[PDB]
Amino acid sequence: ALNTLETALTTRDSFDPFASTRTFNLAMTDIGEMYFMPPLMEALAQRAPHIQISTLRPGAGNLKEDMESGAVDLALGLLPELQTGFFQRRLFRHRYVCMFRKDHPSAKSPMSLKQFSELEHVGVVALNTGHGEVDGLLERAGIKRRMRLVVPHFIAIGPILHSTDLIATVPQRFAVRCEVPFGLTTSPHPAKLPDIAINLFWHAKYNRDPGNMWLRQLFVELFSEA
Amino acid sequence: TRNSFDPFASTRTFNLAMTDIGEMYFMPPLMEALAQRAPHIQISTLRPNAGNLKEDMESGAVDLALGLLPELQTGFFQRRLFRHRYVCMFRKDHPSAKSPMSLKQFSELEHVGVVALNTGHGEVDGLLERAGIKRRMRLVVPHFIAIGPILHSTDLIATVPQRFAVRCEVPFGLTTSPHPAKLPDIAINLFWHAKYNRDPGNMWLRQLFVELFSEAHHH
Repeated sequence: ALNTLETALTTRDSFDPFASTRTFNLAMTDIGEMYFMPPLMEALAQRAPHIQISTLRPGAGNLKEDMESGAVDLALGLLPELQTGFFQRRLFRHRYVCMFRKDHPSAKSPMSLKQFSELEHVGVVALNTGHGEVDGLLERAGIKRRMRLVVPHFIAIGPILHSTDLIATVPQRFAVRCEVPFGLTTSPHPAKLPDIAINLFWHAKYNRDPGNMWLRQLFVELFSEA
Repeated sequence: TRNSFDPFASTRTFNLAMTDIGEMYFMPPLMEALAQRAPHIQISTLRPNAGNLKEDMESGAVDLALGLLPELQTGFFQRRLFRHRYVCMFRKDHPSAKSPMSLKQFSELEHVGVVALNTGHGEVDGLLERAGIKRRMRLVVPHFIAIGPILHSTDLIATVPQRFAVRCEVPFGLTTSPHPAKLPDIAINLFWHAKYNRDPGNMWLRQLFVELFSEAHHH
């Protein structure tokens, strides 16, 4: 409360996007990095050519603490622990989808729940993320899956689906970075999987820092569906 | 179960430690081979900096590990699979980047760096610094997942293991040059605990790894 009256009465560091050499530190998941970073860096080349960006996974250590000190400027995803002293803004919802190689010998779009349960799958654990909940969701619905392979993260999924008959359950924004590169198609998901809201977060201490505001607005401009 | 092994009917789950580059390189052709040769086994993987690897290999929770992994000494057998070289990578229609790239151009273009902490690839940054090669580090990420898409959409360049380049080159429309710096090659080995040296199932998986990936016999 009383650090909002001190941190508003302070003079603000100027921000000129053509001249800034500031480094902005951003927390995001592996899917975030793959979704956000290509179009963000494309935009920054034309708009703020001398700033630097570095990212990190929230799943390291004390994101909250590091956001309060200014060590991390912004965070993206579903980050339930960030509540008191944090603003937030919803960018979009992840819709889950089934993915497999273009010329899979039996897989169809749209895919019935029956065929989903007949086929063999790769799964991704994605510990402590929204996507980490997909496994429990399907199990609790009594939807049987032959789990031929399980991996902890998303990196190998495109190449694995390319060169096997496995199928995967995947956020649709992941699918879009993979369909063409890896010769893959998608189907609407046959199960009842709920969406995952992806939010942009920042600490209150930087609510009026012009650099921080400038970067947030660019995220909203490029990524907001809302 | 234990004292002999039949690939074609086994239902066993094998648990494999691998980095993100390893997972991307090893898993597609491994799974392709397993579909024909052992269609009912299951595979699960994890990263070596997860859990406690030395301890989990002793207990049999982790069957095999792949990588440089210099801490697996007493108690552990190892076998060389290949060395890979660092290359430099960029989109095929980059306005100016060429192969083979000069050090001058390397130090003039803009880079995406990969931290790859607690990994052999984590030494890159320091190695370049100490030899006085300058880089404008425009983006730094902790791991390799977004590199292909990032290079496709920008004029950035990256220093990347060559086995990464072979998975990304064609899917993302990228080119690779030999790397102008003198970065050391990184050895990639297959590791197993002594207690499982003579376990039939483990032995069979190991032989498959050697068959698909070992490069001893062509130089």
